[PDB]
Amino acid sequence: TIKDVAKRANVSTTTVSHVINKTRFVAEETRNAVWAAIKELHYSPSAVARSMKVNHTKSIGLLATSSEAAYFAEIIEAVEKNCFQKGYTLILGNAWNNLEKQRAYLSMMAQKRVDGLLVMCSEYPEPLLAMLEEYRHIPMVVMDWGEAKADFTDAVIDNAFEGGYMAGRYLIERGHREIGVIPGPLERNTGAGRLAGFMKAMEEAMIKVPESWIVQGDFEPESGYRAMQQILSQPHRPTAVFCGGDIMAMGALCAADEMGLRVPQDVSLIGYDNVRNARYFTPALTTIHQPKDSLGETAFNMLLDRIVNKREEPQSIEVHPRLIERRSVADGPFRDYR
Amino acid sequence: TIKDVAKRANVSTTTVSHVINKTRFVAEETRNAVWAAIKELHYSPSAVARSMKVNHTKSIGLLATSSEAAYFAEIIEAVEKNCFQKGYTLILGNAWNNLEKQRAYLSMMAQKRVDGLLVMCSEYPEPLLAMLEEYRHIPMVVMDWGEAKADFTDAVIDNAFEGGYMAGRYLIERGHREIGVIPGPLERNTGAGRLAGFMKAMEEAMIKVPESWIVQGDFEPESGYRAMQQILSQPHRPTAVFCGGDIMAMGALCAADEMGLRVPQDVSLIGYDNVRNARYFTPALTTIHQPKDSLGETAFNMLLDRIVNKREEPQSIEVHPRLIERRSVADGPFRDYR
DNA sequence: TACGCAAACGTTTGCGT
DNA sequence: TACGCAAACGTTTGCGT
Ligand code: HPA
Ligand code: HPA
Repeated sequence: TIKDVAKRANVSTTTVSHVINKTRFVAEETRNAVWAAIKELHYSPSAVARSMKVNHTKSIGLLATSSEAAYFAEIIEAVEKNCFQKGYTLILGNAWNNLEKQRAYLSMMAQKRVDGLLVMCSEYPEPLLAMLEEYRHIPMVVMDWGEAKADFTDAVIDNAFEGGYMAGRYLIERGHREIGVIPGPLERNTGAGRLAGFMKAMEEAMIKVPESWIVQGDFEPESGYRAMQQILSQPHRPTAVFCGGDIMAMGALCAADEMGLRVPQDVSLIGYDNVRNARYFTPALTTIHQPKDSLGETAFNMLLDRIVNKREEPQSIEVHPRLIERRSVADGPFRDYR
Repeated sequence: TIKDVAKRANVSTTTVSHVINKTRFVAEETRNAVWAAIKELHYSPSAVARSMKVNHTKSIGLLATSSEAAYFAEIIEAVEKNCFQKGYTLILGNAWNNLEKQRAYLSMMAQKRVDGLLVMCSEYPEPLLAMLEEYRHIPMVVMDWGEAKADFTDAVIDNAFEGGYMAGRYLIERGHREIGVIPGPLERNTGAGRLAGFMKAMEEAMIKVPESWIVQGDFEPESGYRAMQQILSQPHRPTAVFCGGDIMAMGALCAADEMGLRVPQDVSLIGYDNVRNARYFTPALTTIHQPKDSLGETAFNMLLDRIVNKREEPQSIEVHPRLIERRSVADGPFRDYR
């Protein structure tokens, strides 16, 4: 079709190309004429053809876990912002923690020749670490590990442990000594990693969480609902609970209410993520905030780097969680004794 | 590179192609050998090259408004599911109701030659209707109008009006006659459209909503918070409020609580959307559910149709809202008198 | 029988003049 | 000075034999 444009304009396609990409000087007249045709002809250059020669699609692939989940969604929306402004196109792919699903998206992606790959799989079994390696050729960063699982990729680390610790600390400093915890999947960083930061502060304080007091969640409200239930549904109950994620917490809130327990007056709750609308949780949720925007921008950036400045060596950038005091936590019985 | 594969296998690339696409019979031996090379060589066919000949990228573009918003997110995740299973690749593009932003994504998309276009712009000014037309050549459906704004596209209609009506009705039948409303942007279907369905039921019941009682929202929790405030913050207040969207409602809940108002005991609240976690709103939110999954699947479908069976004529499919009784609504003063 | 040739898809770009 | 030629990018596919 560039051919048809060149014709209407009575010049070479080479010319046409030059004016379309301002890649060499072109007579005003000439340049106008090209536009002229470009317009009537209603021309849309073909990126596929272009990509064929220039060797880069100017498109990036997001190999995600899921996109509805608030936490996730927020990150994604950030990443997209970044692609858009640096001219990239985003191909969002959700694998739902399915190996087969992952092996697929991974493949479709390579085939569509994505300039780079953004990775958010939540859990990384050897089998997954494996496939990922088979693509070391395509530039990629994983945005959700705690340490650097591998050498063939970039990594942004969230400091999910110091997050866990921050949370426990607060509760402790608040007068609490009978605390429960509903963590997320231990096969995930935000899961095991947050739990352990929390657990260290406890040990540090000689606090011992009864096993009847720690209940796995899956980051979904329902899991929170069930955990809280189980927790307050026992003879002896804690005065405070640390909830691995905001959405689950939101679920933990509803159950207390349903059992007629007042929060923070009956149980104090601290969550984690500081999701876009935790402030409007009822009560306004006190939580650890995870910089998600920076998590995205910073991920897009290492990638762009690797891409544009052809970087070869892996790299890793830390990011930092920070406590956000809201209204779901009250003083514990030991406040005054410290 | 297919060339390098053909070589390792000592056969023509044509052969290689045939076995890669099972497009004509190939000797077992032969076929194995090809795979053999395909493997050591570590071959990934190029979709871009392929697309160059076959004329279709097997990729679809989602020209959305934003993706963090629950409502939105849910729809999107559905659409992606559908693309994935019918082999399509999703390019998610957020225009934030920005014309310039839209003119851009639209263009990048055409250029990347997307097989079809999914449209979710929220608001459609003539200027937007205009650009969209310039692309009548690319198959597309808009998933968010109430009626069929144009002839060059497919349309799935949500019946947002009968939704509005359902909501009012309930409130009426519940004993309520002093109702307030916090609608969403009137420049959107889910906004004006839901409001009017609501307003008709009122008129039908000879109920008159005082203007001091209707406050615009923007679908975001904060806007809900402010509206509720303004509403209950007056001398005379309603006993029930219809909230244009769940997330705003969630915001409307927090403010009542903050003003020490009990819900549903002091004010009853009915929302709209039936978002994934309204059940865990505190109280479990009574709302009108919008089939979002079907909204997506049904959108992907008309498109695929247009695509594959080269359909030319516009088409439109209705979908239906339905009331979900939860715990945020209580009997009104007139229940018994009916 | 089972396969190979060569043109074509829509652009970019090294040389020329 | 300001532009045009022709090869090349990686596959698909109509004909042949
Ligand atoms: O893996 C996760 N899923 C959902 N929400 C989350 N918040 C932190 N980690 C997660
Ligand atoms: O335009 C909208 N935005 C956000 N949530 C919504 N729910 C219905 N319509 C909308």
